[PDB]
Amino acid sequence: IEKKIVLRNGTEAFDSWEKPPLPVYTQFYFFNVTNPEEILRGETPRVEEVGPYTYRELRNKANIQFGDNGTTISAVSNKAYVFERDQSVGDPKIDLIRTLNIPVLTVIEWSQVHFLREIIEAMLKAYQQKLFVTHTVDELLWGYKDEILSLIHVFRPDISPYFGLFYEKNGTNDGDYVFLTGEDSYLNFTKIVEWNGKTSLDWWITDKCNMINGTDGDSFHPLITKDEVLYVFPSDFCRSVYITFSDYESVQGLPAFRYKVPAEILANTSDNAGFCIPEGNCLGSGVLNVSICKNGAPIIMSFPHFYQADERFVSAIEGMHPNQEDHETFVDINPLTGIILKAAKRFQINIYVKKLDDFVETGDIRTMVFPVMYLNESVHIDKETASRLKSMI
Ligand SMILES: *[C@@H]1O[C@H](CO)[C@@H](O[C@@H]2O[C@H](CO)[C@@H](O[C@@H]3O[C@H](CO)[C@@H](O)[C@H](O[C@H]4O[C@H](CO)[C@@H](O)[C@H](O)[C@@H]4O[C@@H]4O[C@H](CO)[C@@H](O)[C@H](O)[C@H]4NC(C)=O)[C@@H]3O)[C@H](O)[C@H]2NC(C)=O)[C@H](O)[C@H]1NC(C)=O
Ligand SMILES: *[C@@H]1O[C@H](CO)[C@@H](O[C@@H]2O[C@H](CO)[C@@H](O[C@@H]3O[C@H](CO)[C@@H](O)[C@H](O[C@H]4O[C@H](CO)[C@@H](O)[C@H](O)[C@@H]4O)[C@@H]3O)[C@H](O)[C@H]2NC(C)=O)[C@H](O)[C@H]1NC(C)=O
Ligand SMILES: *[C@@H]1O[C@H](CO)[C@@H](O[C@@H]2O[C@H](CO)[C@@H](O[C@@H]3O[C@H](CO)[C@@H](O)[C@H](O)[C@@H]3O)[C@H](O)[C@H]2NC(C)=O)[C@H](O)[C@H]1NC(C)=O
Ligand SMILES: *[C@@H]1O[C@H](CO)[C@@H](O[C@@H]2O[C@H](CO)[C@@H](O)[C@H](O)[C@H]2NC(C)=O)[C@H](O)[C@H]1NC(C)=O
Ligand SMILES: *[C@@H]1O[C@H](CO)[C@@H](O[C@@H]2O[C@H](CO)[C@@H](O)[C@H](O)[C@H]2NC(C)=O)[C@H](O)[C@H]1NC(C)=O
Ligand SMILES: *[C@@H]1O[C@H](CO)[C@@H](O)[C@H](O)[C@H]1NC(C)=O
Ligand SMILES: *[C@@H]1O[C@H](CO)[C@@H](O)[C@H](O)[C@H]1NC(C)=O
Repeated sequence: IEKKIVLRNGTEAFDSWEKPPLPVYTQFYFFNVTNPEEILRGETPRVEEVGPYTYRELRNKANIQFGDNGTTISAVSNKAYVFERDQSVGDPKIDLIRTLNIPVLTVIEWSQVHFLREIIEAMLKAYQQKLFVTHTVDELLWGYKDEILSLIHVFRPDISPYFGLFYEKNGTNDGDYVFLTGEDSYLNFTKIVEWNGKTSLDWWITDKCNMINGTDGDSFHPLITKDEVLYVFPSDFCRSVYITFSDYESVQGLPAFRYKVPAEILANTSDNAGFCIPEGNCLGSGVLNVSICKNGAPIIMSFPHFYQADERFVSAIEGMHPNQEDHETFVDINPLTGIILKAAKRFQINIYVKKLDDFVETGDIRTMVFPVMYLNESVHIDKETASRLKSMI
């Protein structure tokens, strides 16, 4: 039967859930701020966009121990990145990107205390710290030592000196999971239950919001059918998300189910309500306040070029051009096995920024959600393993 797919030792199904066959590609795109001065003086930001910077991923999920008479399994998804100079636009070490200096933006919200605002302000004046800063693509991505964080270490050592969009994340995991193997049913295959032992999320408001649904996102149960809707829990995005059925496609050799990410997921609605930390005050349709799970930094997740978000957002930054073709997030699954064939995962990263009279560095700047960069986590199935799947099916 089609019940050949479960996590059990040695089986072809489980086999590659350990080391997957697929050359997954992550591509970074940065927003270069071309009129930083005027941004401060109060104009509308003008950005240019540089990318792709393409890394190839190495995925191995280790630290495995089974349990509960064979119905559960625990591991960590481990992930690393290899830079390809040919398939990227330029060299991440050579090329420069001018953009927000987040450590200062962060230590500014990190100060909720009046004497802290006072003192932490003194720092920026004396150290000659500006709001907009120029770094190398490699630096922003991976790490650079900031003059400001360097100090905070000498005081409050728990805080790391370095900063990078991904810092200390090359070769590490997104945390320790436990997946329900497909024994108890074919439906609960590679579904998630306990993440760091947390059987629900702590930091949203409503229980619905806090809940953990669906797979890790690299796979689904067999018999995916046109009507039914799929749940996914990407870690870096901080919430449980779901996809809907679009249409029938053929990718490489196989039949496929096109699944996009529907609008009702990121909008202002009674269902999505509990994701607004200000007790029911929402930022708008199409963005997320991730500032809780990002350590308290002013971070806003969104879709590339604000796609699916209230036009009032696309309006705030000139140089934004969302189109469904480039900026959506689809996935193409095999309706029988629940295997992912053609998939492109695209989300953005923004810093919430507004004027502050206490801090001279923020100047007259507009109150807005300000984009730093976005990425495409893609994948494509080659010819060699297309036949092998056509075989097994
Ligand atoms: C990861 O995510 C990013 C997106 O965020 C992807 O990068 C994008 O890739 C797109 C294509 O995959 C690029 O889009 C192209 O942009 C060109 C101009 O910049 C434009 O000329 C292209 O338009 C053609 O393709 C369309 C189909 O997409 C057609 O409808 C259109 O008419 C053009 O197609 C040709 O048309 C002529 C007639 O005019 C025909 O004679 C040709 O035969 C047609 N050829 C084809 C193939 O149709 C297209 O819009 C986009 O620029 C790029 N953006 C960035 C920022 O990188 C990544 O690819 C994605 N995944 C991976 C794995 O990289
Ligand atoms: C993102 O935007 C930023 C800001 O606009 C941009 O940074 C700038 O990059 C240029 C090069 O592309 C840097 O210009 C250099 O500056 C040094 C002095 O600081 C000069 O010595 C250099 O002179 C050369 O210029 C010509 C070649 O470019 C030659 O004719 C000449 O003989 C020299 O070889 C050069 O002008 C500039 O310093 C930065 N600006 C800042 C503030 O860092 C960045 O390049 C953009 N990124 C992308 C990917 O487009
Ligand atoms: C995104 O979410 C963050 C939380 O992660 C929001 O920050 C929170 O803002 C509220 C104000 O609505 C703060 O509440 C008040 O703080 C003061 C000072 O401590 C206190 O005396 C009041 O009683 C009240 O609790 C709250 O402190 C703050 N939370 C954190 C963790 O900083 C933020 O406003 C959201 N961003 C946007 C753009 O909406
Ligand atoms: C992330 O770490 C990996 C693994 O350490 C790096 O990839 C490899 O390791 C060294 C790096 O100097 C070199 O042998 C090659 O670059 C890689 N070899 C193999 C076999 O993969 C990778 O460079 C790191 N990525 C970043 C952006 O730092
Ligand atoms: C997590 O999963 C549950 C069930 O899949 C989602 O709650 C369902 O929501 C729909 C529409 O909101 C209702 O028609 C169902 O009755 C609900 N079922 C249950 C069991 O609650 C919940 O929305 C999901 N949460 C997130 C954050 O995705
Ligand atoms: C697994 O799916 C079946 C199908 O409805 C359900 O009976 C069972 O409760 C699911 N597992 C858990 C832990 O709920
Ligand atoms: C979101 O919608 C609710 C009513 O559905 C409204 O009370 C709230 O103020 C809205 N928030 C925004 C940011 O539009």
